[PDB]
Order: sequence, then C-alpha cells, then structure tokens
Amino acid sequence: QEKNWSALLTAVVIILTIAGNILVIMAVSLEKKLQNATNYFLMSLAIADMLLGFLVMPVSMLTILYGYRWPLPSKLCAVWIYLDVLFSTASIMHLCAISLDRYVAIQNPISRFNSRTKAFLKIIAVWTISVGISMPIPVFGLSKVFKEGSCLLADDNFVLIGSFVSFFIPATIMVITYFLTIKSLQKEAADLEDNWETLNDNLKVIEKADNAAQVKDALTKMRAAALDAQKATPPKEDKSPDSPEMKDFRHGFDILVGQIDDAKLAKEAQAAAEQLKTTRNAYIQKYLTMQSISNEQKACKVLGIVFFLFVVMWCPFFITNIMAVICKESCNEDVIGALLNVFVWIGYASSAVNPLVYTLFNKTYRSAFSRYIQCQY
Ligand SMILES: CC(C)CCC[C@@H](C)[C@H]1CC[C@H]2[C@@H]3CC=C4C[C@@H](O)CC[C@]4(C)[C@H]3CC[C@]12C
Ligand SMILES: CC(C)CCC[C@@H](C)[C@H]1CC[C@H]2[C@@H]3CC=C4C[C@@H](O)CC[C@]4(C)[C@H]3CC[C@]12C
Ligand SMILES: CCN(CC)C(=O)[C@@H]1C=C2c3cccc4[nH]cc(c34)C[C@H]2N(C)C1
Ligand SMILES: CCCCCCCC/C=C\CCCCCCCC(=O)O
Repeated sequence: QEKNWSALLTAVVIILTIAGNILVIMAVSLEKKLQNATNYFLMSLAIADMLLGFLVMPVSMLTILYGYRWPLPSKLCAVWIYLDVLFSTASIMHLCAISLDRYVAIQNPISRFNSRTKAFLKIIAVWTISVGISMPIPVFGLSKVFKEGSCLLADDNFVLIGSFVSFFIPATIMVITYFLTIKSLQKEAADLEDNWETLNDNLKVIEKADNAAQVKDALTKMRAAALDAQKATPPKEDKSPDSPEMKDFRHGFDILVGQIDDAKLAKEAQAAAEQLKTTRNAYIQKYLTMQSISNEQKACKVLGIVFFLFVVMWCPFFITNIMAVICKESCNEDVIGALLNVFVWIGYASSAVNPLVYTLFNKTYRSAFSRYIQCQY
C-alpha cells in the first residue's frame, strides 16, 4: 500500500547510521588532522549512535514487521529496551557534554594536568553517567515491560522521570550553554579582532608622526592592545605545543613594542624601532589567530545544527511518551501508541544526521569518508 514506500524507510535509516556514522569513528581514528577533544567526542558519540543502529534498530523493524507482537523470548524484552535507552541516554549525554565542556573553556582561563586524555577521561564519565541512569531498566526488568503483548517501556514512573533525565534536562542544558557560548565567543572575537585594528591603526600614526611626544602617547596603547590579545588568545582545551608559540609570539612581538617604547628616553629611531611591518613574526599572529577564530565559528555552526536536529527529532517521541502517562485518563492510547510508533523513527533518524552534517560542513571529514568509501587510507 502506501506503507510499501515506508516499509524499508526504516532500513535506509538502519543502513545510514550503521555505516555513515561508522566512518566517523574511522575518520577520527585514522586521520591525524581530526584529533581534537570536540571531534573526539563525536567519535565516542558516533559509537553510541552507531551501537544503537546495529543493536536496537534491527529489532524495531522485526517488531514493526510482526504486527508489534513481540517475536523474541520474553526474557530478552527488558534488554533491547535497556540498550535503547542507554545508548539514547549516552547519545544525548555526549551532545550535552560538548557544550558543558565548551562553555567551561570561555568561563575558566586555564596548566593541564592530564593532556589529550582530558577527553577520554571526560568521555568515560559521559558513558558511566548513562550506564548509571539505565540500571533501573534491568533492575525492575524482571511484567511492567510488556503492554498488550508488545515490548514497551510500560513503567509509568520511569517513562515520566526518565524522559526528563535522558531528554529534557540534557537537551535543555545544552541549548542554554550552546547559546551562551556563541554570544560569549562571538564577543571574544570582536574584542580580540578590534585589537589588531588598534595595533595597525596606532602603528600607522607612529609611522607618520613627526613629534616624539606624539609617538609616546600613540605607542603607549600598543602594549595594551597587544596584551589584551595576549590575555585573550582563544582556548579553542589548551594544547601544550601551540600555546607556547603564541607565548613566544606575543612576547617576541612584545619586544618590538617594549624596545620601541624606550627609543621615551629618545624619535629618530622610535619610528623605526616599532617597524614590526618588517618582522615576519608579527604577520603570523594575525593569520594564525584569525584562522583560529574562523575555525571556531564553523565548528559552532555544525554544533548548532547538530544539537538542533538532535533535539528537534527526538522531541516528538518524548513529548508524546510523557503524554501517554500525563494524559492517561483522557487520551486514546491506540492513537498515542500509533503516534509513539512513528515518532521513534523520526527520532531514530537523528542518529544518521550527524555524518551528513560533517561532510556538508567539514572539508576534513568530506575527503576522508570518500577515501574510506573508495578504501584509500
Ligand atoms: C555495557 C555498558 C558499559 C554500556 C556501554 C557500552 C560499552 C560497549 C561502552 C562502555 C565504555 C565505552 C567506551 C569508553 C571509552 C571509549 C574511548 C573513547 O575515546 C571513545 C568511545 C569508547 C571506545 C567507548 C565505546 C563504547 C564502550 C566500550
Ligand atoms: C512534534 C511534537 C511537537 C509533537 C507533540 C506531540 C504532543 C504534544 C501531542 C501531539 C499529538 C497528541 C495526541 C494526538 C491525538 C490524540 C488522540 C485523542 O483521542 C487524545 C489526545 C491525543 C492522544 C494527543 C495527546 C497529545 C499529543 C501526544
Ligand atoms: C515503541 C516502544 N519502544 C521501542 C523499544 C520504546 O518506547 C523505547 C523506549 C524509549 C524510552 C522510554 C522511557 C525513557 C527513555 N529514555 C530514553 C528513551 C526512553 C528512548 C526510547 N526508545 C527510543 C524507544
Ligand atoms: C553497511 C556496509 C558497511 C560498509 C563499510 C564502508 C567502509 C568499510 C569499512 C569497514 C567496516 C567496519 C569497520 C571496522 C574496523 C574499523 C577500522 C578502524 O576504525 O580502525
């Protein structure tokens, strides 16, 4: 009938998340360019989301196909449901521990005791938080996990409480922190970017000024604006090999400022002491900070459009899940179950959306997937 087009639509969704997600795990592992804590999470997230594709998602087709009668042994219906919420709790935990992590960095300035396993240590808490949450599925699992001979999370309380714990507080939390980070990190840009205007403009005046005292009043602020940038160079956590080069860059290019301040003592060589238009060093810190701003504005676009698609697709299922129990007396739960049947597969296809966002908006992801698709290393 009409269902003949949508019959296998689930299988497209099982095929995309079991594969296209899988490459994301491959790509982050194989290519050294994508070795970042915020692209580390995505790999872990991708496992949660992939694991859901090859474990939970197959049985939902078997059950949808059987008429929703439970086909398997009754003792294993409290397990398929367990993985499903675990992974789905794990999946949103990864997404919300990407904004709690990335909001943290703009609030708190900085030494890294643990280095590049700041993520792997974080990640384990993301998973072990979600395994903690899902202990109750098998704790009471073996009853209240069957309704009219279908495998269905029928515990009224877990349905209600566990919709917030694994959806509305994680997703609320991330929405809040995603937008505070954007506004905050939009602001840092303007503050840092307006310094190089000050540095260049104030250096224009020193260049074309014939009063020694004018240069003194003019070049005084060059130290200030350079320092403000120095304080404000972005976290992007803070790696051990890159921040020293900025320290040397800031310090080494501060010498030009500081030295030219003396030559205060006195204008013959003041004009030419601050000629950091001759020095290679000064030119790099523009490029290699101004790139670093644009590599955070791109990541925020992807994360916004990954957060948003994940919230907007799981939200139907959870809103009517609660409705199944918050409107127990008045709703028609042949209809709510019908609606619930289909809002999980709206939601189950947020597990495929991630890799497509990456290829669409990350040139590094795009190139590797085809190379993995074509089997090139
Ligand atoms: C059975 C319980 C633990 C529920 C979770 C399922 C299992 C399979 C979980 C437990 C801990 C998880 C791992 C924790 C550590 C890492 C390293 C990290 O950089 C990426 C994900 C990865 C590789 C996870 C993969 C999935 C994983 C092994
Ligand atoms: C996409 C998102 C916003 C979906 C929101 C779904 C929630 C708010 C709504 C949408 C569909 C709704 C159900 C639609 C139809 C019925 C049948 C009726 O006899 C009882 C109410 C009941 C069961 C509604 C309960 C509330 C409900 C579950
Ligand atoms: C149609 C019947 N099925 C299929 C197993 C469900 O109701 C599953 C149970 C859900 C569920 C209940 C209660 C709390 C929760 N947290 C996270 C989920 C969750 C995920 C959610 N999965 C997607 C489907
Ligand atoms: C659903 C069809 C699967 C097609 C796979 C496409 C690319 C082929 C890659 C291998 C699939 C399984 C990967 C397991 C080893 C991953 C390698 C690694 O990440 O270190």
